[PDB]
Amino acid sequence: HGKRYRALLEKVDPNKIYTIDEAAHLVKELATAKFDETVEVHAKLGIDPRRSDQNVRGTVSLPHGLGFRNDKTGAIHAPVGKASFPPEKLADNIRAFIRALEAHKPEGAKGTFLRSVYVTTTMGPSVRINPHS
RNA sequence: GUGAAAUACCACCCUGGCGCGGCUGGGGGCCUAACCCUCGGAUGGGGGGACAGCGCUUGGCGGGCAGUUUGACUGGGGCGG
Ligand SMILES: [Mg+2]
Ligand SMILES: [Mg+2]
Ligand SMILES: [Mg+2]
Ligand SMILES: [Mg+2]
Ligand SMILES: [Mg+2]
Ligand SMILES: [Mg+2]
Ligand SMILES: [Mg+2]
Ligand SMILES: [Mg+2]
Ligand SMILES: [Mg+2]
Ligand SMILES: [Mg+2]
Ligand SMILES: [Mg+2]
Ligand SMILES: [Mg+2]
Ligand SMILES: [Mg+2]
Ligand SMILES: [Mg+2]
Ligand SMILES: [Mg+2]
Repeated sequence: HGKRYRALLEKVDPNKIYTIDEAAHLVKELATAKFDETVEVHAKLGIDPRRSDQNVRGTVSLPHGLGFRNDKTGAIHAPVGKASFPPEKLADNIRAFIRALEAHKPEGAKGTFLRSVYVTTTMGPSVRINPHS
């Protein structure tokens, strides 16, 4: 990685677990990218893909616009928009989509459903952050 | 573009791997100081040595011992039924 990214992860704690208002404004500083950032915030899952009775999908439209499914390995995939909308239009949206997403949990899903969440970019670094609060 | 998956900087993951560290389980070697043996002598020497022995605990072999069980009918009883 470049010094774009060498100055990047010197300013973030994957070490310290963080909350989601804490981590909402840290998204637009850590992209040293040219261009074009669509933000991706990712979560590992508490479910088993090896049974498709527990499989998940659909298409919903987020509140302010562009600007979900499980793989066979069982993690989360979806873009929430363009970098676009500023830090507190993110925190506004940051509790929005997942509380819409959680609704789809199958019954035979064993254990804590959101295993972790790292706010990141299509271009950028990893902070340990909580979907919780 | 004839394979359906796209060959970007990123994450979140799969799979084996190595690395570091955290909680760690298992082996091996040496040591002596507990513990054990010993020494005309000993607050010491020599030998064994964290084994062995002993406590609590686990599962097992276990007539060497112990307590008992080992039915009724029945032309006696058993055998047979
Ligand atoms: Mg030795
Ligand atoms: Mg000795
Ligand atoms: Mg010695
Ligand atoms: Mg001695
Ligand atoms: Mg000695
Ligand atoms: Mg012992
Ligand atoms: Mg007897
Ligand atoms: Mg017996
Ligand atoms: Mg009696
Ligand atoms: Mg009789
Ligand atoms: Mg008779
Ligand atoms: Mg008779
Ligand atoms: Mg008779
Ligand atoms: Mg008889
Ligand atoms: Mg008989």
